[PDB]
Amino acid sequence: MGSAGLVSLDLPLDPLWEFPRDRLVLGKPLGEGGQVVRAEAFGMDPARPDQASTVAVKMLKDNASDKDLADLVSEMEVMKLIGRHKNIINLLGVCTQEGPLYVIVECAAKGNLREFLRARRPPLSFPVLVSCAYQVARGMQYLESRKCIHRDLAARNVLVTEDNVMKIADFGLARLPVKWMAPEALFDRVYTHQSDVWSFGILLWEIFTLGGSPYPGIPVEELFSLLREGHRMDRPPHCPPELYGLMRECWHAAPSQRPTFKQLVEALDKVLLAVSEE
Ligand SMILES: Cc1ccc(C(=O)Nc2ccc(CN3CCN(C)CC3)c(C(F)(F)F)c2)cc1C#Cc1cnc2cccnn12
Repeated sequence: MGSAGLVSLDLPLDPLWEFPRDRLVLGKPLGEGGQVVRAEAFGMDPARPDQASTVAVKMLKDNASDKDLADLVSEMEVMKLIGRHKNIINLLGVCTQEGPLYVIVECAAKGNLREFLRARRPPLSFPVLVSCAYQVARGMQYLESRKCIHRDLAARNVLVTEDNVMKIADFGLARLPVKWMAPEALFDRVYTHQSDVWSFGILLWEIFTLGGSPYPGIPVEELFSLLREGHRMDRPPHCPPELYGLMRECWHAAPSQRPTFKQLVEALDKVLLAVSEE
């Protein structure tokens, strides 16, 4: 029971990824933009065929165009090439043949990182916050090694499992993320790994403000003019200068002066180690 666009595209059966439609029972909605719904999957680990699993399933709406289908097909194929990693949301399967296009991934029980942090504000220990930042750094390092540029790294686009494992995702634009973007991305529309490093800096600031909104008070129209005078966000409350140093390094105007994701993984591991020692 597929749409007119999907029948026209006539996608092939990928034997590594095609999962049976009848072994998937849809449940509660998780997110909207397409839409994400929670589902029960049976035999998603094919060695254990009768074993039940909770998954997340992305799909188009009834009022979706052919361009929206092409984007979801484009999203499907990008996720195949990236590969399995601890800190990327794992593709589990797809449904393409006998109905609407479904893109299946693992369900992160605690939701997105922004709502995770905001929900646990005081009326989250320091090692947990450093672990979050470190894990996102490791995910982005993996992305870069796969020659993959995210373009919209933010707390909303990181998912959190039951065990507080960070899973990098992309849900598209929210219902333009100006406050997360490097100058070259905002102004010249040039996206690189180093432009993702800028956004990681803004994500770090989100984590240690417990899901705070960046540049509070300053409207988006006045932001870019303020950036090229050299102004940046101040050190947030209860944040050491070592972590603030990494943020300011991420916000260097020149991309080459910003740290690499390899360097960010190394620096954050030292902070994780320092907070665990005693
Ligand atoms: C069903 C579903 C389908 C797809 C994706 C998804 O994020 N796909 C994705 C597409 C592209 C990219 C990388 N590109 C970015 C653009 N860029 C230009 C090129 C590189 C990546 C990334 F992880 F690599 F970033 C992921 C997530 C879900 C989810 C879910 C889920 C699970 N639990 C919960 C709980 C609450 C809400 N949602 N949810």
